[PDB]
Amino acid sequence: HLKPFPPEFLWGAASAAYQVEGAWNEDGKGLSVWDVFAKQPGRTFKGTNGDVAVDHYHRYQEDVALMAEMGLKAYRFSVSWSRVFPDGNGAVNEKGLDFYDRLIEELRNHGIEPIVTLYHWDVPQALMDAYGAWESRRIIDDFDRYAVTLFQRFGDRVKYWVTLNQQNIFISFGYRLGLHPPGVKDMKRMYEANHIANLANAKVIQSFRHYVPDGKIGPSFAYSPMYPYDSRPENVLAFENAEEFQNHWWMDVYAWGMYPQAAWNYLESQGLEPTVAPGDWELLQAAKPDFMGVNYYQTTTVEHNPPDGVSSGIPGLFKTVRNPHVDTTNWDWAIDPVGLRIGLRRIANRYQLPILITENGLGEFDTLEPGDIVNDDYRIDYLRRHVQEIQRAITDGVDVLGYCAWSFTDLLSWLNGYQKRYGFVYVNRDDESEKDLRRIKKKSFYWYQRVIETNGAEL
Amino acid sequence: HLKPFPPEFLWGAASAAYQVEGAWNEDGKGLSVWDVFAKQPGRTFKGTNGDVAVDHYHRYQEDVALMAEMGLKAYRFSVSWSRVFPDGNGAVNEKGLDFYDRLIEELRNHGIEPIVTLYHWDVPQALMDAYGAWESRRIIDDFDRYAVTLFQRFGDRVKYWVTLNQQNIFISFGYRLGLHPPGVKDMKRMYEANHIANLANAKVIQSFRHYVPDGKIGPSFAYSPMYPYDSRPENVLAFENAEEFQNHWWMDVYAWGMYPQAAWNYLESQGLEPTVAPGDWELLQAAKPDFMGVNYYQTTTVEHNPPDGVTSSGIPGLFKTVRNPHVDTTNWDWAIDPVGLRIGLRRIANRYQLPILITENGLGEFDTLEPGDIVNDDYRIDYLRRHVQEIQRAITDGVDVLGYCAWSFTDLLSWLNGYQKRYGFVYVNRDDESEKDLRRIKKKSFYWYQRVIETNGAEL
Repeated sequence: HLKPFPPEFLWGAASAAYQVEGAWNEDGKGLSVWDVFAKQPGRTFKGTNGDVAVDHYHRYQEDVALMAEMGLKAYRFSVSWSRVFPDGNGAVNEKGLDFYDRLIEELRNHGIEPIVTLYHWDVPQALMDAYGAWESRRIIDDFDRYAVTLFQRFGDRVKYWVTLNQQNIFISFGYRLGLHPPGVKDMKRMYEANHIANLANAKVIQSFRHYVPDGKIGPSFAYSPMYPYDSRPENVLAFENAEEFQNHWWMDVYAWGMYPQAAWNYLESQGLEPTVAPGDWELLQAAKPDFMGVNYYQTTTVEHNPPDGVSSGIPGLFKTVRNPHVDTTNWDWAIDPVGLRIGLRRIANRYQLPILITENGLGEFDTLEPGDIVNDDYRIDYLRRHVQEIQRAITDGVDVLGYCAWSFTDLLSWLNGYQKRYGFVYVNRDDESEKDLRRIKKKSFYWYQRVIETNGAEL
Repeated sequence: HLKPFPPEFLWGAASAAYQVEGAWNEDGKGLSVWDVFAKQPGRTFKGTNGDVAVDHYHRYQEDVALMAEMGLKAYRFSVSWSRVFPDGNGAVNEKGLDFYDRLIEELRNHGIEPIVTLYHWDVPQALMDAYGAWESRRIIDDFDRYAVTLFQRFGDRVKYWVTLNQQNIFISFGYRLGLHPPGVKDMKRMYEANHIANLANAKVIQSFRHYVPDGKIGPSFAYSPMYPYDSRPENVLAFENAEEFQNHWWMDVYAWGMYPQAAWNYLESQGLEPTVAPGDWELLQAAKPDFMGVNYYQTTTVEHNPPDGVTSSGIPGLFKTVRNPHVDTTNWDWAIDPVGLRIGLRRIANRYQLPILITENGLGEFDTLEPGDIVNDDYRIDYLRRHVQEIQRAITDGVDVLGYCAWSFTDLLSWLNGYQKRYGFVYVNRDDESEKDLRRIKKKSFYWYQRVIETNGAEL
């Protein structure tokens, strides 16, 4: 017998501020690191950027009406720090807070639970300019002051809060790969910034207990569960390495306040472990979250990687390998819904934490057919499979608090423009112009509306 | 570059009381469940039993002098509860205790660390008769009284202690498979006995913190790390279920005081979960060990198993075993997987952050005695070497490995299969038909190990 979805299950959808809002210089908003980075020649496809995006800042009432038509139970969005504190620290911008107050009131007037994400990659450029943003301990108290302001203004109306969204991505892409701001390729700097973001996460959860005593808070991790390629002992060992280095390095700090030892000793052998200060362990261990957020798209399969080896990986630790036993998307991402169940089981088995699935979805090149019809059965199929696996995980005993499909409307991607679309709601624009920004319900919109209405009772 | 073994690494060797001592009815020793069970005709190969075994009770001085010749840093042995409390509870038998005293003094006179194992499967028969031994909560205080006795007598001289050795084996072989005493095949009974053994373990660890404040204690788990067959999602899920059900079901209780929840829910759905009394979780949670003991022989590979499903064993809908084509086998078609030991060590440190004492690892094989008292067992050298090499790699990776006890120091009696499959560094001249002269003969592997210890593992 499958257990049903629980009666207050948060059937959601999600977005991120830079990806949706526009209004990049309006109402006293300050520059974020992404306003500046995306304007560097050549960094984004066809120079696309978040100046306008899908103009949710101006069109939020129409978008919340679509959410109410769908009957969403929750909408997860992120707050743009630069709207609230244009310079990151210093004077609060009341017009910025008032946008989010208006958005929260519009949600709540339609019965939709806001899920507020503190941070989605958009630290104010002034903090970068002053002290290098996440590479300074200065950001711990600046971030905390920003979070506390939000908690004080919104904590009576928002129960569910996400702190750092996909820290592993903004830190790795920003400091190891150089693909995101600040465009650094230096693993030593990566691991120091990562440590400071860990401390900032723990500081804000501690502050949350003072200001939002009935609320629920947690980080959200971009989780690709690792698989060994096969039962070759060296491949299993590669999996142990990979899961610990890629996944436990973040989630064990979130859940337990401790880095895992093998990965720590590997980094220490390379001169890459972060600088620890007095009080750091105590802080990290004291700030227990209410849930683990999970952003999930796919699993990763790994095999042995010798010390002169690579596919991506770490010599002597693991390399990636294509999994012959899963379907692939048109971008060569795995489609692995059973992998979601595995990841959920791993989190519950390791940390005994409830899970909020903060992001999961399918990106594809959607065609707008005559009569403003988008037939995205491929998206319904992906979503369906994943939601069925969630139910299996709940039946196994995992506490899943909700599921936020990525995304509600189509939105701007960070580096690749607009054409690989993720929304329930098509936005008429493309990489060359904003067109009219009209909202058009896709077939998937109506599919999810029926999943919600029936609490997943079948799909 | 590999790290060296730590300077005080406990290079050890091990035995179990029923397997080695003999003296089954001497000095007021009471019957254990194994004394009775092994005398059931048909139960053991050639009717072999522990009445004499390799007669270590009488020959302990000789055996310890061989240990000292080898340079053993530690000797792990078990205490026979029926020697110390012949009826399980009731009067202490001083003559029983004095054997262990004498053994411990022999070891300490030769600079060898005793590692005392409280329990190796030999509960007194009187407790079985009285109240069904491990199926009654009465055993929790009886075992604790016994443990405390030992802690009081030997705590000043024994730093390292193991509680229950291979609980997962005596509980599953005794109550699921019916292979060991009490010969039961009943999963519901298995899980209840298991729960009581968990409580017993936790109670003695609490007692230890009082009596032996500078000592180190832990349970020892017979650990077969699970692997998925391949990267098919369903087979990785089968691995998740198997690791949890076979391994975390014990080690999470030992390390965290908590059963894992998916496995608990599965058992509850089948009416198999144990009875929990008020106080049980608090006791379980408040008895953290200093180390995890590991008995290691091989890994196990699993694959998906239909709800109408399973040579292969498993749980329908959860997992089934499959032969791993990527590991070697012994001449008994069991697996040889040294890297698997490194994996299991990594997993315990990764999950629990515990130091590990490897309490048992070794190779069983027929050995030929050649003229001039020569036994050339290069096969056993190869097997030990490969495992020791992988321990070094685990230590290099950051696992805290306290020591390594090869199984076994002398040849010994197997539970069900007589004497011919030998495990010792020291051959004992006897077989299934005769005690012969019981003489001790150093095998080639003796001298190999001697050299490993002399170089602290630098020369394998």
